[PDB]
Amino acid sequence: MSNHTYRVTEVVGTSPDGVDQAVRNAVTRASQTLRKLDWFEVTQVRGQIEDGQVAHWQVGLKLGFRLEES
Amino acid sequence: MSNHTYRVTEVVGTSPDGVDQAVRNAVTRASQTLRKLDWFEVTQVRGQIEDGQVAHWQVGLKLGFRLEES
Amino acid sequence: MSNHTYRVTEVVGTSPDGVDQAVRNAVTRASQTLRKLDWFEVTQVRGQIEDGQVAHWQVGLKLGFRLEES
Amino acid sequence: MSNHTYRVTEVVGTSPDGVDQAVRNAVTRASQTLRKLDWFEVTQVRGQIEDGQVAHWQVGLKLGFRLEES
Amino acid sequence: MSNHTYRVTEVVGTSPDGVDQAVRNAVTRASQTLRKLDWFEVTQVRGQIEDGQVAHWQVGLKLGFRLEES
Amino acid sequence: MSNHTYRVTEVVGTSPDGVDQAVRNAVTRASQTLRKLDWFEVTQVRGQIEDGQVAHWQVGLKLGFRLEES
Amino acid sequence: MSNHTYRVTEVVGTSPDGVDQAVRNAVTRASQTLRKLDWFEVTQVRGQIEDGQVAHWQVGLKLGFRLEES
Amino acid sequence: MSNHTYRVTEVVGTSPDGVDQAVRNAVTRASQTLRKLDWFEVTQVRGQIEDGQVAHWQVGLKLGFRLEES
Amino acid sequence: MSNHTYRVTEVVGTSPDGVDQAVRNAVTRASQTLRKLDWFEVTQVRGQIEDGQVAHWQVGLKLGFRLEES
Amino acid sequence: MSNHTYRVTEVVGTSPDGVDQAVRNAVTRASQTLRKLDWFEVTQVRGQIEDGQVAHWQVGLKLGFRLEES
Amino acid sequence: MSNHTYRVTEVVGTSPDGVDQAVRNAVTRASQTLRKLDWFEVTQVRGQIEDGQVAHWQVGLKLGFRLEES
Amino acid sequence: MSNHTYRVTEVVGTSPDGVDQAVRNAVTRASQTLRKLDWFEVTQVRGQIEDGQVAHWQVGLKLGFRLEES
Ligand SMILES: CC(C)(COP(=O)(O)OP(=O)(O)OC[C@H]1O[C@@H](n2cnc3c(N)ncnc32)[C@H](O)[C@@H]1OP(=O)(O)O)[C@@H](O)C(=O)NCCC(=O)NCCS
Ligand SMILES: CC(C)(COP(=O)(O)OP(=O)(O)OC[C@H]1O[C@@H](n2cnc3c(N)ncnc32)[C@H](O)[C@@H]1OP(=O)(O)O)[C@@H](O)C(=O)NCCC(=O)NCCS
Ligand SMILES: CC(C)(COP(=O)(O)OP(=O)(O)OC[C@H]1O[C@@H](n2cnc3c(N)ncnc32)[C@H](O)[C@@H]1OP(=O)(O)O)[C@@H](O)C(=O)NCCC(=O)NCCS
Ligand SMILES: CC(C)(COP(=O)(O)OP(=O)(O)OC[C@H]1O[C@@H](n2cnc3c(N)ncnc32)[C@H](O)[C@@H]1OP(=O)(O)O)[C@@H](O)C(=O)NCCC(=O)NCCS
Ligand SMILES: CC(C)(COP(=O)(O)OP(=O)(O)OC[C@H]1O[C@@H](n2cnc3c(N)ncnc32)[C@H](O)[C@@H]1OP(=O)(O)O)[C@@H](O)C(=O)NCCC(=O)NCCS
Ligand SMILES: CC(C)(COP(=O)(O)OP(=O)(O)OC[C@H]1O[C@@H](n2cnc3c(N)ncnc32)[C@H](O)[C@@H]1OP(=O)(O)O)[C@@H](O)C(=O)NCCC(=O)NCCS
Ligand SMILES: CC(C)(COP(=O)(O)OP(=O)(O)OC[C@H]1O[C@@H](n2cnc3c(N)ncnc32)[C@H](O)[C@@H]1OP(=O)(O)O)[C@@H](O)C(=O)NCCC(=O)NCCS
Ligand SMILES: CC(C)(COP(=O)(O)OP(=O)(O)OC[C@H]1O[C@@H](n2cnc3c(N)ncnc32)[C@H](O)[C@@H]1OP(=O)(O)O)[C@@H](O)C(=O)NCCC(=O)NCCS
Ligand SMILES: CC(C)(COP(=O)(O)OP(=O)(O)OC[C@H]1O[C@@H](n2cnc3c(N)ncnc32)[C@H](O)[C@@H]1OP(=O)(O)O)[C@@H](O)C(=O)NCCC(=O)NCCS
Ligand SMILES: CC(C)(COP(=O)(O)OP(=O)(O)OC[C@H]1O[C@@H](n2cnc3c(N)ncnc32)[C@H](O)[C@@H]1OP(=O)(O)O)[C@@H](O)C(=O)NCCC(=O)NCCS
Ligand SMILES: CC(C)(COP(=O)(O)OP(=O)(O)OC[C@H]1O[C@@H](n2cnc3c(N)ncnc32)[C@H](O)[C@@H]1OP(=O)(O)O)[C@@H](O)C(=O)NCCC(=O)NCCS
Ligand SMILES: CC(C)(COP(=O)(O)OP(=O)(O)OC[C@H]1O[C@@H](n2cnc3c(N)ncnc32)[C@H](O)[C@@H]1OP(=O)(O)O)[C@@H](O)C(=O)NCCC(=O)NCCS
Ligand SMILES: Cc1cc2nc3c(=O)[nH]c(=O)nc-3n(C[C@H](O)[C@H](O)[C@H](O)COP(=O)(O)O)c2cc1C
Ligand SMILES: Cc1cc2nc3c(=O)[nH]c(=O)nc-3n(C[C@H](O)[C@H](O)[C@H](O)COP(=O)(O)O)c2cc1C
Ligand SMILES: [Cl-]
Ligand SMILES: [Cl-]
Repeated sequence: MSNHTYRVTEVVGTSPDGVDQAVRNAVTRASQTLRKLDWFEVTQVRGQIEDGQVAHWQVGLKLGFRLEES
Repeated sequence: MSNHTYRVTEVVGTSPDGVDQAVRNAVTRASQTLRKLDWFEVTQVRGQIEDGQVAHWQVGLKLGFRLEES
Repeated sequence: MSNHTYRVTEVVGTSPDGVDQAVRNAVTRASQTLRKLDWFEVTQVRGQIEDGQVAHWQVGLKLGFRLEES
Repeated sequence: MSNHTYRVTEVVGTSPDGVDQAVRNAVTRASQTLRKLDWFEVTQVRGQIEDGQVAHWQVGLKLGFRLEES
Repeated sequence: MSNHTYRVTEVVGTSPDGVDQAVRNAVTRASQTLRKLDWFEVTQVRGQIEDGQVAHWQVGLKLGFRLEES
Repeated sequence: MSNHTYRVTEVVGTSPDGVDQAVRNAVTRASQTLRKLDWFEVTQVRGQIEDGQVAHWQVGLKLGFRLEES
Repeated sequence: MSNHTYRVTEVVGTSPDGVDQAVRNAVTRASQTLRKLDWFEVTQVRGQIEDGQVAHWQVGLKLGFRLEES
Repeated sequence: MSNHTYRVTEVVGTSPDGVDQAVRNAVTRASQTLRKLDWFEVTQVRGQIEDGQVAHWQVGLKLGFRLEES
Repeated sequence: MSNHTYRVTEVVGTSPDGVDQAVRNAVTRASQTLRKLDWFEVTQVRGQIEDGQVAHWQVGLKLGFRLEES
Repeated sequence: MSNHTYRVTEVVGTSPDGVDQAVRNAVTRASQTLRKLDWFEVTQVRGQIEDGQVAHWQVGLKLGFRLEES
Repeated sequence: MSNHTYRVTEVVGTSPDGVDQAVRNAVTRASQTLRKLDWFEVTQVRGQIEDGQVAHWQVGLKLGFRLEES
Repeated sequence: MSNHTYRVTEVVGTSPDGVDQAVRNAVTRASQTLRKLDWFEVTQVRGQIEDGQVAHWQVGLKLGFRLEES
């Protein structure tokens, strides 16, 4: 949008219950400090296995947010 | 399968509730007009953020379907 | 970790209900024969369509597990 | 947006004057037959050379447009 | 070429005898409905195995063809 | 250069007139807050279409800048 | 298919006569020890040159086969 | 074309005014020593920043040219 | 780990003596300002040549660190 | 092999009869001017279509050859 | 080489002292159980950070080894 | 820099002692015939294994050097 610069910061979102909740936990955490959060893009789905089970879903994400002027 | 040509058309499927339902909404929509839908392949998971929440899951997909003869 | 070699074997996990359960079914199956399962990485989400519905979610995965000494 | 399916069709746009005009010529041509054109994504910049000059800029593009119901 | 838009549609071509014949079967099938077929690009070689033999070569392809005016 | 750490932050630059001006708008905006801006790398060209025209060029970019000591 | 895990093992198939025969030699060799061989995917075509001729076609392949229960 | 070998040499073209002129400067320079220049392909767009401005556009390119017989 | 968000910031580490020391110089520099540094991932190895020698090893890196609550 | 530098030059090999013969025509042509040709790697398979048939197979290739001392 | 099948198994090699020693530790470990080890290919360099230092270099690797007949 | 064309030639550098020395051996060899060598970029790390040891490190590299006028 009109001469807007967008910052695309990278995070890994995490949850013991799935891919989707891992993305929601990062979006939630990101919205506490960041404004004008517009789009995400999944970069990777990974995760920790413990006792032959998935202990944490780790979803990498790019968060696009609109830059406020300096 | 025996001299079958397959067409691989690209779509983005969408849902307010998750990645999986976004893929089901596109498969559903695709099956209304297309026949011999055989396989999908996820090309990207993206999505819109509004008010620091995920408003829509946008899952890119290739849909492989068997071409009927001309 | 200290001079540990890790083996990264590739599998496709499958489920009729979603991406997440497809990853859990492979992790479960892998843990029956393999020890020291540490991390997974999703390589692809694909799937079979039958009657314009998703019949199986097929999630490709790398499974990292720690190699026991020979 | 709310349960919208998007179709992502691929084209190469062309112009004797540059990359940007090549993208505008395809968007123009695409808008003559297609409705609800929303976003493009550049897939490749290529081009023909003739007499040691660039004769045509060929910009590959994905065009995302919203699917009307069937 | 001069302000020509090109459409790049994706297909999988198939044959029981090899990669090359799989590409020829798709080009043949594509030429029955499509005009101004100019170039192809191989996107993937895959295939079905049955009884420890290759039953079908499946060669993915992009077909570039020149768009006639609307 | 001699034991310099460089930070590579990601932005999307935007303009209604083209790819180049979209990169200049981000470089300009980045230089208002950042010092020792050294190189950029284009990660993607995308853009919004409105009324069958390109409304904004969106050029993704990595900005390499030299880190001042902490 | 219904909660089946698939193992995707990687091999390079080889032949002095071509790409296709190199894939057939690996599929043949793989079927001597492995059961439920379902699909292959070409990862790379490489090869040795000797005396300005191609001495061996080396085709990389992923072999997907269905895992029997443990 | 009929048993023609093509050589694909890689260059970075440069200009203080944009992406397009950077590609034209390389094509020009390449045509002074090379014959049968047929196609280019952009491999990357990068560039130097000086005083918070873009000092040079650096466009990577593959140049395809037809090989004359030895 | 349990609902932890991880930030994945990108840097280029530099050294006149090698790839490894270039990664150590960035990790060192990063640890002066950042806490809960957990993993790195090499994105690229590049470098400057001066007088036909390698003057600096430039190793790109993603640094994963655990986000403290806001 | 012991402190040998290898040069990896890129070519497109061409044939009206297939992928394999296209690779043989380039290897043949390359061996007329180049010595110590060791390995090739296929970078892409493309081709021209004329009258709904494949007129030329165009196989991209990297040719690795051992550098003689200067 | 003459109708040889090669198996390409994936491992992560580890060392507290660098990238190279991490590759040597995996090659060593692999040679204790595997015969006809021919080539490796680095797939990734990653690593653990502890107390703002690199605790382990983790180098991913493909190991190509020649398959003995079944 | 001001209307400079840069040539990006590809080589594999080799050493029995490591990745770094393999890059230094190629840079050294390249500087005997080439002038204005400016930057390298690692394209891959591979290597030969003999007797369960690494016999040669093979580091692929792009060498960017400034083109002198024709
Ligand atoms: C929020 C944000 C976009 C603001 O960007 P900005 O407009 O450049 O503003 P900043 O406040 O970062 O200003 C630049 C700062 O870096 C400093 N700086 C500038 N150039 C520098 C250099 N070469 N080396 C070191 N520091 C430098 C400035 O002095 C200033 O610091 P100061 O406030 O201590 O003086 C940016 O801080 C950011 O991208 N944050 C990431 C947030 C994130 O990813 N959160 C994840 C939540 S899940
Ligand atoms: C269904 C489909 C496979 C049929 O393919 P097909 O066998 O080639 O049949 P088509 O009906 O497209 O025939 C080609 C048409 O394009 C025209 N055509 C052929 N060459 C052309 C060219 N160079 N320029 C312009 N038009 C051309 C033909 O004249 C014909 O149009 P007409 O019916 O108006 O005469 C194809 O239409 C398709 O791929 N659709 C995409 C569906 C999709 O992705 N849906 C998403 C749902 S989620
Ligand atoms: C478990 C595992 C890591 C053990 O690795 P290892 O330490 O090398 O031990 P192995 O038992 O495989 O030993 C090597 C075997 O291959 C043989 N071998 C060695 N080199 C060989 C060659 N060039 N050609 C053929 N066979 C060879 C050895 O003789 C031995 O076989 P044997 O027991 O019949 O004598 C390995 O078997 C593995 O990676 N398995 C994959 C498991 C998997 O992916 N499961 C999926 C569950 S979802
Ligand atoms: C516009 C578009 C999205 C409409 O998609 P849709 O909702 O699926 O509707 P369509 O009419 O295309 O598809 C149904 C048609 O395909 C046919 N079809 C369905 N399944 C089929 C199969 N397996 N094999 C062959 N044909 C099939 C149907 O019979 C029907 O043909 P008909 O119209 O002759 O009855 C689709 O045509 C499209 O993607 N077009 C591409 C536009 C483009 O790229 N333009 C470029 C401008 S620069
Ligand atoms: C041939 C082709 C290029 C023609 O493209 P075109 O110039 O855009 O012409 P179309 O006939 O597709 O026109 C657009 C159609 O989609 C409709 N349409 C346009 N925008 C739409 C939207 N947002 N949602 C749904 N439908 C839409 C139009 O109403 C029109 O349908 P109609 O014929 O029922 O009126 C296109 O049909 C195509 O790409 N086909 C694929 C062919 C193929 O892959 N064949 C495989 C052979 S192996
Ligand atoms: C400028 C920049 C390089 C400075 O980096 P730096 O040397 O690490 O300095 P910072 O000021 O970021 O210091 C780290 C801060 O994060 C905090 N921090 C450190 N580790 C942390 C963790 N694990 N969790 C949460 N916060 C943490 C520190 O407490 C400090 O915050 P404070 O200022 O409230 O004390 C950095 O701010 C940056 O990369 N900014 C992005 C600029 C940008 O992209 N601008 C876009 C312009 S278009
Ligand atoms: C066939 C195959 C799928 C069977 O997988 P599986 O169900 O996991 O069963 P396996 O017997 O291989 O794995 C268990 C073995 O690994 C061992 N193992 C388990 N975890 C381990 C670890 N962390 N470290 C070392 N060894 C381990 C077990 O002790 C057992 O060894 P044993 O048989 O000596 O008791 C698997 O062997 C495989 O992937 N083979 C590759 C086949 C191939 O690539 N063929 C090429 C032909 S061209
Ligand atoms: C133009 C070109 C295709 C000619 O290719 P060719 O038909 O192989 O002809 P060449 O003249 O290169 O012949 C091979 C040369 O390398 C030598 N050579 C062959 N094998 C060799 C080896 N293994 N080690 C070292 N030298 C070798 C030959 O002896 C001969 O050199 P000579 O002329 O000193 O005897 C080639 O020079 C080229 O690709 N140049 C790049 C042009 C370029 O990128 N320009 C940039 C403009 S912006
Ligand atoms: C440390 C870090 C994770 C903290 O993230 P955080 O929890 O989001 O907290 P921050 O303080 O950075 O972000 C909020 C700031 O950005 C601002 N901000 C939020 N949304 C914004 C927007 N849309 N536009 C501009 N600024 C915005 C806030 O106003 C606040 O600025 P303030 O501190 O001046 O009030 C983050 O600063 C970071 O990623 N730093 C990079 C460190 C790095 O790369 N170091 C390299 C060492 S080698
Ligand atoms: C064969 C080859 C490896 C020889 O490499 P080499 O050892 O560097 O030897 P060269 O003869 O190229 O020596 C460098 C030449 O470039 C010149 N040169 C060096 N640096 C330069 C610069 N920065 N700008 C312009 N020219 C430069 C030298 O002056 C010399 O030219 P000259 O012989 O006119 O004096 C090289 O010519 C090559 O890679 N050719 C490609 C072959 C090919 O792809 N063939 C296709 C067959 S299908
Ligand atoms: C060594 C190796 C190449 C031998 O391959 P091979 O020639 O296929 O021989 P295998 O011994 O694996 O034979 C296949 C086994 O899997 C079984 N099998 C075959 N198809 C199967 C299927 N669909 N499901 C489950 N098991 C199957 C066979 O019954 C046989 O098991 P058995 O020994 O209990 O009878 C193979 O074991 C391998 O790739 N190992 C990995 C070694 C490795 O990565 N080591 C790391 C060192 S760092
Ligand atoms: C050094 C270099 C940049 C010079 O580039 P240049 O300015 O184009 O100069 P060249 O000398 O290559 O001139 C082009 C040559 O190819 C010939 N040529 C031009 N077009 C041609 C075509 N289509 N087919 C065949 N030959 C052609 C010219 O006739 C001339 O050869 P000649 O000297 O025998 O007359 C180029 O030789 C090069 O890139 N070399 C690679 C060096 C390298 O990789 N070294 C490795 C060191 S580790
Ligand atoms: C691998 C390959 C890629 C090509 N890519 C393009 C391209 O992107 N744009 C284009 O106009 N022509 C392309 N061509 C066609 C050539 O530009 C050229 O017109 C054709 O090879 C005939 O040239 P010749 O007469 O020199 O053989 C390509 C050809 C080959 C073999
Ligand atoms: C980077 C690299 C890649 C290679 N790839 C292959 C390959 O794909 N197939 C092959 O048979 N040999 C390959 N080789 C081995 C070479 O073909 C050759 O036999 C070896 O370098 C010895 O050659 P020399 O005696 O000319 O040094 C490769 C070597 C290197 C350094
Ligand atoms: Cl025609
Ligand atoms: Cl400055």
